[PDB]
Amino acid sequence: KNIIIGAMTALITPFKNGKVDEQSYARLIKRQIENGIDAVVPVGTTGESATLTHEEHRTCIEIAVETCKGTKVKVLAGAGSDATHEAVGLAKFAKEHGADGILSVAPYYNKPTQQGLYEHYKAIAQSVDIPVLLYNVPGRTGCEISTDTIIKLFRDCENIYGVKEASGNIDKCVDLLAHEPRMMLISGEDAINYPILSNGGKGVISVTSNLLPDMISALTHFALDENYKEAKKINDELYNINKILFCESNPIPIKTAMYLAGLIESLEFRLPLCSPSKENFAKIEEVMKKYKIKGF
Amino acid sequence: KNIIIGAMTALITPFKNGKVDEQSYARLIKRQIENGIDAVVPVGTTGESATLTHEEHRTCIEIAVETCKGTKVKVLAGAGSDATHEAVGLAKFAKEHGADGILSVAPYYNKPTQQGLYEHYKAIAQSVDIPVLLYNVPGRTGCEISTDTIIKLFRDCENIYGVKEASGNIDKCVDLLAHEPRMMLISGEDAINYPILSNGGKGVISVTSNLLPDMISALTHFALDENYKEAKKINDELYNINKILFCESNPIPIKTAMYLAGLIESLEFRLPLCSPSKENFAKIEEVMKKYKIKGF
Ligand SMILES: NCCCC[C@@](N)(CC[C@](N)(CCCCN)C(=O)O)C(=O)O
Ligand SMILES: [Mg+2]
Ligand SMILES: [Mg+2]
Ligand SMILES: [Mg+2]
Ligand SMILES: [Mg+2]
Ligand SMILES: [Mg+2]
Repeated sequence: KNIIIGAMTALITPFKNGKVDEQSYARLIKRQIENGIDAVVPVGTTGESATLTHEEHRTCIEIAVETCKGTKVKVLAGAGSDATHEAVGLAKFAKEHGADGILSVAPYYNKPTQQGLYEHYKAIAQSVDIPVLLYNVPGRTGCEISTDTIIKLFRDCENIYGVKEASGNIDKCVDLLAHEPRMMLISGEDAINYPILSNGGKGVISVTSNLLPDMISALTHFALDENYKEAKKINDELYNINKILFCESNPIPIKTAMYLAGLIESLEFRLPLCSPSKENFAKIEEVMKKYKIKGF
Repeated sequence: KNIIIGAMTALITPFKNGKVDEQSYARLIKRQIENGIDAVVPVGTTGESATLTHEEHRTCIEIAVETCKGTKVKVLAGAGSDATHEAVGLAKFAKEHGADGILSVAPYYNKPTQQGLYEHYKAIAQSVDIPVLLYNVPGRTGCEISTDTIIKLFRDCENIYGVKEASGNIDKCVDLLAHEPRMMLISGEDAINYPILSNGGKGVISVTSNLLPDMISALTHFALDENYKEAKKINDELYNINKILFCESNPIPIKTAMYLAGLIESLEFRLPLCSPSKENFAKIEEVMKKYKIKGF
């Protein structure tokens, strides 16, 4: 299978006066490239995929593709939807506009059955010829792609090569790689990046790497090179920031931290997301002081 | 406050060859009217709001408004979204096209904070002058509108008049009505319609009433008159069908039952929803044989 693995960043989407700040978006991607990241994910959950229009979503994918061209950094485009026809349209767009692969979150809200999830992802994978990474995040979607469904999709659909797991369930990570060791398990939960990698996971799609791309990329590369002592050392050092970035729903804390570090111009969200509480604003700012934050 | 209460139906959306069957849709609404229902909810969760286009969503609202003219039956239009700008657009459409009020599900997937939920619903409520019913269903959205937030919205926004609770939490139902007895608590969980109504709830937005509108209507009107013996008897009789209609994710079982009763011509869903398993198809049919199902 063709694969996209390694240290990857779920890019925040900066806004200016209610619109996507496209110059800021490209500048932040260049900063990821300069700090060892292997791939970027435009317009995942961290990118406020829910509140972008379909046109803005496509613009962000195009910016990522253009900014990474000529570098060895890949674009794994966010393309998920709770409607299969919408996810297929996003998948086809990402393929036609030069993305290296797509990330596709399990349908939120409408709670498909396992049979429905299988048919959903099969429709997506058959619509393109680029790699497709499944994405399980039951705390947000209300459904879980079971281990059996993931493995069947991996074995039945050429392009489906692994899953981004954001479920806090290391038992399921063992289950997945014990029964299908050929798939690419990707960590979608920063605090447990190292445990997922040490069990044979092959990358991360990180929120924290927006702020600390050098540290997340180093953790991942230490682990892939089997230097577990050094990978665990960074995972341990990052625990405090990894947890504080979820003190309110992602991406409210990471955007707050990016603003506090001077990496984006304005702390702007699209409703229903909004600024953190004053208390959480202070906690994020306090935790950040312990870390060296790279500039541009 | 202007209110929409009583026995209400979360309408299924029938499809024919992948398009909304608009003739079937009107016929199903007329059947609800003739069987004692007080209001209909086009394109809620049960109506596959996630997989309709915005244009199809608007078409269904219009069919409902047209079909209810000249009757006592109100149209509480589904207008929720995980993006505030989309929810405001739907609210404004429902207002301008003659809906009596709107239902507005808590944002799914992006997990707004309580502050964000407050700002989301305040924007929606200020965009129209018709009644707004909040809708809480954490199992589907990944978030929940806390009691404090519901009550603050009820007290702060003239047209927010209550909440449809689908959370299986009768303690919260006591909490809501003990601290703000003026609000309209609406059951969004058929199995516990009678317990919610007997604690002072003022209506239901029902899945089961798609199939058994006369029974849900009678249960609700018995309860509203404090004829609790009769209301409980119907709630008890309905328990088996109420539970089997959730043996797979709603609306897969209710659409299956409507098809099994000849009330819709095709057992068609939009992916990622799909037909139930053969075993659940047979289980649904077996439970249906115990109930008296009205025709057209
Ligand atoms: N990634 C950019 C598009 C975002 C669109 C949407 N806000 C809504 C998607 C939708 N399927 C629209 C249905 C419209 C008719 N009700 C949904 O709200 O579920 C989402 O997927 O979260
Ligand atoms: Mg590299
Ligand atoms: Mg996605
Ligand atoms: Mg009227
Ligand atoms: Mg709604
Ligand atoms: Mg009667």
